[PDB]
Amino acid sequence: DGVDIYFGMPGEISEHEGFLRAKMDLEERRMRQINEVMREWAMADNQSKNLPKADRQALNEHFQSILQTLEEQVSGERQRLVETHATRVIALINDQRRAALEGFLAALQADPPQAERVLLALRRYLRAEQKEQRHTLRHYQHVAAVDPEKAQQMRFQVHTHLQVIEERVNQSLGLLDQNPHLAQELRPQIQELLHS
Amino acid sequence: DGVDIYFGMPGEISEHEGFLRAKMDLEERRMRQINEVMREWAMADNQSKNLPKADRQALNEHFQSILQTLEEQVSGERQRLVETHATRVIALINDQRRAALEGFLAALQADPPQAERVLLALRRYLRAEQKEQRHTLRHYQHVAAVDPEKAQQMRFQVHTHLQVIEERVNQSLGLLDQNPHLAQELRPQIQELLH
Repeated sequence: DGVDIYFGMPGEISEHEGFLRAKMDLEERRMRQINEVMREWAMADNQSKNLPKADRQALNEHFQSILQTLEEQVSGERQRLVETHATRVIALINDQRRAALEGFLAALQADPPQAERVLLALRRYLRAEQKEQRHTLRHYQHVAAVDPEKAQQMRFQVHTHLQVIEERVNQSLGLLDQNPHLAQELRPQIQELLHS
Repeated sequence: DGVDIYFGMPGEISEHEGFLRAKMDLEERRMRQINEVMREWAMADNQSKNLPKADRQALNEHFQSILQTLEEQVSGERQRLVETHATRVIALINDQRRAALEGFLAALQADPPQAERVLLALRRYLRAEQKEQRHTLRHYQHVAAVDPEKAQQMRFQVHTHLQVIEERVNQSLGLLDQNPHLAQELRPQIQELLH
């Protein structure tokens, strides 16, 4: 048990599919649990017809109470599943940006800087930043789609976050300006990258 | 254009994937819109560095107002998509159940009722009822996972509906009763089935 948890999911399974599969497993599990309670409650109603009012009310309370507990478990469970997935999603996006940055840095500090290697490492970096931009836009778009009130609250935060991403791209590109010749050479192509 | 709307979505495309495709399109469309506003807002901030405290506030209230509207549009749009999708899902489940019911009935009324055909039809019908049961369960399950206060108001309805389904299934199996010999030879299969 604790050992299976340690090994976690096999690398063959992506975070996304592993998340969906876990999500589906819980959906099916909760559906079963709910149906069992609903049936018990149905059987109880059939039997209870000829019992005192105070007893029928107590019986109703008993099942309503079991469902409420079940509702809270389904909700708490979904929330944990959601936070775990969102945490892993952002973590990987940060890791990819950082790894791409180290690569861009390496290509710029090569004994004799190769325009090709530098251009490719920069492309990778700029694509990592783009992914975070899209992640940021998509999250906000999502909240506005299902919860307008919360969307208005994060508005300024999104605007700022997007500027933070843009300044990083400018700061990272400034690393290329420390080499006028190289910069002038790749300018037209980089412009194409930043434009797309 | 009205023509394209008339033909609607290709039959080969299921309602589920069509829904997801439309939702994804809107997701990307709105993401681009929001980004454009965000860019304009950032640019205004830059060119508003040397302005009077009052003009900066106005400028902010401006883009925030543009976004409030955009949010409202994104919200109403999603609601429309969700509603359209949900109504179609329930209708298709009702239709398929009625179809399977007729299919089951027909196999039972065949000149020489053929066991095998009846079994498959009965299986299809039960599967159809189960799809509605699973749709009821899942809906309640979904509303609980993302809106607890509302799930509580659903309890009785769900309870009542699942009982309605179970009773229907029992009433339908009773159509077999009107065929003792048939119900006899088919007695075992229908039993292993019920589970």
